[PDB]
Amino acid sequence: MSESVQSNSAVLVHFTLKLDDGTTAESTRNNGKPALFRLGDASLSEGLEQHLLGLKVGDKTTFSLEPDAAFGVPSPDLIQYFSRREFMDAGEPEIGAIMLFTAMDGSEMPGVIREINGDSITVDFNHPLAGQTVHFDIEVLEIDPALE
Repeated sequence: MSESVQSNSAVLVHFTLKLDDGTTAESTRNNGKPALFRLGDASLSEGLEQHLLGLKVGDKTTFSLEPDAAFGVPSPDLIQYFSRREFMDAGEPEIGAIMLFTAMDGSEMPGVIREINGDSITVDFNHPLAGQTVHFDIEVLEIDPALE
């Protein structure tokens, strides 16, 4: 069912993302919060899956990946236009100014204010530190049942 990792099967993971300086681009282990990696183009791209296969539960593996296969492609789909009136309480925002914003899951995601319009604010929720090659460690804590 989910004894070992397979293509299009999700995994419960504790991981951390490291730059060449070994800098933490993203953590999902130090925060004490695990995450699930949805295999099969369900959330992550095949590139990540294709390097995760063959491992078993209770093991951990470190591997490198292209941006798309890591933090994915930056996503204009999250772009949302709010009013300046919504930002004024925190000061009128700037063009190309990325400030930490608040998702529904409470998660504070980076948000690049793309442009400032006289009545409206151009917001741009892009992804994590994507668009660059990053080294990450990934643990197999438990594998999600493949009901294929």
